[PDB]
Amino acid sequence: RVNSDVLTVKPLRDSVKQALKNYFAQDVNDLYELVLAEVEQPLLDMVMQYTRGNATRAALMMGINRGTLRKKLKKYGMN
Amino acid sequence: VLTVKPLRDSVKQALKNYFAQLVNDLYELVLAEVEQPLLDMVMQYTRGNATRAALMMGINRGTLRKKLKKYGMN
Repeated sequence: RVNSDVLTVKPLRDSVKQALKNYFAQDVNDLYELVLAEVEQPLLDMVMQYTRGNATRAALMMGINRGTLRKKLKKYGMN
Repeated sequence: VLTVKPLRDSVKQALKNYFAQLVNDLYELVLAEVEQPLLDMVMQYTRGNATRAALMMGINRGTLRKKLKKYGMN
């Protein structure tokens, strides 16, 4: 049913659901971007700490190329 | 807007726990754990109406149905 259960905070998906439930409880036209930004930022931050700042190693671990990683970091002013 | 307090703090903690347990698919791995529940919640909110769900998410209907298919939710 679900891809993996290695991300736990108690799956991370449950935290996403609760956040959305509380979000809906309080019109929208950018919910995907809203969520994507909220998840990419901490992901990039944690991956860069794990690879001690090595951008190539972070891209490899993420499964994306260096240019894509640079673009994302840039987007969040993490460059 | 997304809190549990902000959602990003839960993402960060989950990644800390995961790394301590240790890869070349971390992005898709995380995206799958976040997209599936988002798709579940929005489809639930709109009672399974793809047009309304896509409009709320800011993506076209074609992209929504592709994601749903990707995760075998269709």
